[PDB]
Amino acid sequence: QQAGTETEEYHLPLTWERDGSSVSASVVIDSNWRWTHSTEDTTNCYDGNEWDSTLCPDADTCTENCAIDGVDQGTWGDTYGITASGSKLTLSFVTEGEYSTDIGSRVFLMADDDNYEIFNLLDKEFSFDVDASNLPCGLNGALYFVSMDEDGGTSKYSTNTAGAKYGTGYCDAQCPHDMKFIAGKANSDGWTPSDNDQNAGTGEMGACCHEMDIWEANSQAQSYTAHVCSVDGYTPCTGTDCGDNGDDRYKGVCDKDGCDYAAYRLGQHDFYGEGGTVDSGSTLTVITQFITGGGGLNEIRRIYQQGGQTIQNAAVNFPGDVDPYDSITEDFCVDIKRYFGDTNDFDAKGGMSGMSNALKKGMVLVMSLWDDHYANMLWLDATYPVDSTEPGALRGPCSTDSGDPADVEANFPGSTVTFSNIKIGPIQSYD
Ligand SMILES: OC[C@H]1O[C@@H](S[C@H]2[C@H](O)[C@@H](O)[C@H](O)O[C@@H]2CO)[C@H](O)[C@@H](O)[C@@H]1O
Ligand SMILES: [Ca+2]
Repeated sequence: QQAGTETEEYHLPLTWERDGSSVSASVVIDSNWRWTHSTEDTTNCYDGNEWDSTLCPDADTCTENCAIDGVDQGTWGDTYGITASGSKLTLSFVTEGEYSTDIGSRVFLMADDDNYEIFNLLDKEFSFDVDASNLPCGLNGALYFVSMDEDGGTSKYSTNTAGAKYGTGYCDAQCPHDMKFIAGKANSDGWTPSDNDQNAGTGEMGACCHEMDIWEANSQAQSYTAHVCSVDGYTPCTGTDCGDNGDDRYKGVCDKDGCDYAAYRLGQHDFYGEGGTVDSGSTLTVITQFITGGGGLNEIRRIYQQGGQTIQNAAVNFPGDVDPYDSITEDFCVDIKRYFGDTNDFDAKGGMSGMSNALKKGMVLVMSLWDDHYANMLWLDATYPVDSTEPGALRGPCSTDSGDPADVEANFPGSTVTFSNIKIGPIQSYD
């Protein structure tokens, strides 16, 4: 995409801590949330769930004709419901303005005006605080890393002159088709409006890359998940390479399921939740350690703190069936997927060693708040598939009838998440 010139871009300031030093940085909104308009007029190129066919009769013409504009200081709050102070960021769910309603948001951490911060997680400990108390069933306040390009794609894709400054270049291990710009071009060819999301659709291409989920959660359930792909960084896909949901799920370039560590799914139902060992009614500290040895990454450990108290990760609780693993390791991934009867695409795509190489190349930090128009967040917090009760189907305490976006957007529009005190540094000991 080209950048529009109606509104100077403002990145929302955010402080964090890197290797013992305070860093005065900022966040940027993902290009998918921006005003996309004619290069010569205020006419929208994209509105609602469809492109304007006069501006966008084909992808190349759309790319020539359309531009993504800036988000000014006031618009963060008034349109997207996003605020920051010090090292604290709050994202909102439903925000209604004079003219429009926004649902959720996705932001990236910047290094400077034109480049994302690049995290090299190997042999490091990454921590933050989160308040998930205002996230019901069907919501996800997420913090994660993806193998996006540092510059958002400007060096790779000459038609992307907007770049990381405008939040371009999102990819993840879902190979999403809902991206409006992929590979520097409008993804307008083959566009189909969503069945149930008035603001979204899908185009022919998807945007794939490795993904390390630190925190996918609401007040009822939480997980952390490693997803490896067989492709090198940001990779557009078409056709079966995208591994689309349904029949193609295991045929593409990325591992959609990932190797997940989700305490409730692992038989530890009282560990996290309202009044749990880790009480989701109160802010908590989430600590993640990327342990390496001669084989590269070999373990992803989790520690919590709450109220000053260290709380070790809850171990797998299927006595006699699965060993009491308490972290992501290769053996865990293999054994748990056998017990759950899940296809091990994680290993097919390179396993822990592939994941290690992905982390070595660096990742971009993402924070988001969303509902799930495909699967109602049931994979996170309910039973999924809804018609199974085999081990691994149960994910959390929420109903199989929960999480429809038309329910949650109407019944809990005021949902929010707050992330704070983001930090990276050497691996610490917790006794
Ligand atoms: O929908 C986004 C979510 O997908 C999961 S994979 C998920 C599948 O939806 C389900 O078919 C499979 O059987 O269970 C898993 C849940 O672990 C992905 O892991 C996650 O990181 C992503 O945000
Ligand atoms: Ca210490």
